[PDB]
Amino acid sequence: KVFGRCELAAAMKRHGLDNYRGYSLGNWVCAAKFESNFNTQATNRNTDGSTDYGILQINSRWWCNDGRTPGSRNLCNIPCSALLSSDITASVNCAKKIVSDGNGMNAWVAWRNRCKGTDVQAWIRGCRL
Ligand SMILES: [Cl-]
Ligand SMILES: [Cl-]
Ligand SMILES: [Cl-]
Ligand SMILES: [Cl-]
Ligand code: NA
Repeated sequence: KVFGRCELAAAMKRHGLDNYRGYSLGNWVCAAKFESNFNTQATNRNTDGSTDYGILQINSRWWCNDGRTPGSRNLCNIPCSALLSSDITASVNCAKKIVSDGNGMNAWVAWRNRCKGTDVQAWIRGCRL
């Protein structure tokens, strides 16, 4: 599913991301826009042989099992395919784990490079929340 911006904002809000670890909902919508272009189906292979999955481009090195990243972890206890569903529950739950892991939203390269320190409330402008 390719979410709309406010559609995704609503879904992320209902699933508990707004202010989660102190990151306002705009940070999450911004990260999703630049990670996946709001596309739950997005996959992107990494040099190390892991892959990033879903709206928030969660990596198989640590977080989900894809069956082809040897010596990786599955800290979210999910198949990576779970992160590709139109239903973002798995992605959000896994994102909560990631952002709790010491490194905050710096875990997402697109958030660090395109959202951190910017006016992220813009991403939830106009939405009925
Ligand atoms: Cl915000
Ligand atoms: Cl699995
Ligand atoms: Cl959803
Ligand atoms: Cl933090
Ligand atoms: Na893994």
